[PDB]
Amino acid sequence: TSDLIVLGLPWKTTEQDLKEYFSTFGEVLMVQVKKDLKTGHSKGFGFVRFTEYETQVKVMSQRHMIDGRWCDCKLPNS
DNA sequence: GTTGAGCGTT
Repeated sequence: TSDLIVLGLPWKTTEQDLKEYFSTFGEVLMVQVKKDLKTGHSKGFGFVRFTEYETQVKVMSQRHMIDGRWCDCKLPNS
């Protein structure tokens, strides 16, 4: 019921990858990877919204090895 | 063709 920000994302990681990964925990409403609009190069972080809340809690309780690097899913500021 | 803590153009 709330967006989770994802930190530590590898540079090459794309939206659908993040989606693909996070889907293994449950249904994913949306996903975002923040990039420079001019180059498309990832800024290293993203966002994700889950349908179920229990799926959201689970994802925060642990770190995430995404494309070779440990990533953190935290509640965002503002 | 580069980097590595952070906080979201629509």
